[PDB]
Amino acid sequence: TIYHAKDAVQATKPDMRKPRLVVFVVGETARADHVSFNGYERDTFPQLAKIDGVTNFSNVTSCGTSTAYSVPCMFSYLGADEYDVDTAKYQENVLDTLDRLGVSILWRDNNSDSKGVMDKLPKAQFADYKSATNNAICNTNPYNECRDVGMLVGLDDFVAANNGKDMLIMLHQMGNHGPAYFKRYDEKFAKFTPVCEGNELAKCEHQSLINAYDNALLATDDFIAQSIQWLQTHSNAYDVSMLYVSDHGESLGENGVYLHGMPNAFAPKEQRSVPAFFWTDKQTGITPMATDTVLTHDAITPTLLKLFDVTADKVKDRTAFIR
Ligand SMILES: [Au+]
Repeated sequence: TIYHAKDAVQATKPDMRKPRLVVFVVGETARADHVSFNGYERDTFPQLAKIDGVTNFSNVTSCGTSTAYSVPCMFSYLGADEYDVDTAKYQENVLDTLDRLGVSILWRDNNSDSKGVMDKLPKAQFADYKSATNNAICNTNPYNECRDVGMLVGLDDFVAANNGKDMLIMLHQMGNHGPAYFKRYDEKFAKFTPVCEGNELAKCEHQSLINAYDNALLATDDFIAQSIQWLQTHSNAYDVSMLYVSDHGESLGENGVYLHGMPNAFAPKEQRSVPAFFWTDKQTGITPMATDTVLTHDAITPTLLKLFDVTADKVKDRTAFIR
């Protein structure tokens, strides 16, 4: 292991102040420009719109254009300019640090896996929610695909087992993963019709492709809202907050490009312009940065440290999503 934050210290501890409980939704394939709050023509986040204390960040650029590249970068100490995907798994990352400091780290995954981020931590702290052995919400559609909201079931059990400790829960979404956007949401979210249902996306009618994509965002709006509602059930005992950031965007036919994964050197803007949301309860004292702050995935690690009152010199200078 190559360390970067052996100096990290937690300035206040959960025996001397309210324990802190944070959900970090690690999003998938969502584009900033399809978010209502960023000026999109459709109301793709109706439920998040009803919740007080949500900040939408309108200028966030991902570290890369794929899950394998972006996800380790989101938790890295090195920042986009120095990040090396090929050695990321041997670097101390922000979850390693928080775990060393006693913060209970949980990682539930309805996407693939943590792309190496959790590899140094006990395997019991990672749970596969793509399978009904863990996920109780899979038989709600014709494909029997486990839904992101199932990652919230049994979270009370985890909180009860970590009573009084600081907790950081990562929920790795299936989200808007393509090509089969139409599979990504239950029928209650099929608001925009007709929808593309083919694997050759260039052969779908463009509007029908957009419709499937936007319906998948409605299901993610629901999942994020439900995550906040779950946190709210613990707000008297815990200082609760929710961070959402997508791993990358998506091309939807611009210049004949589909899906993602374009190398950064020529990646179109749509693959790197991602949404970010931050919610916190009024008791926590956490203050969001300005909604239009120029931000990147580099802001994630200092945000997670600040949420737990941790300082590490490697990122002391670094802009976060919060003050
Ligand atoms: Au991804």
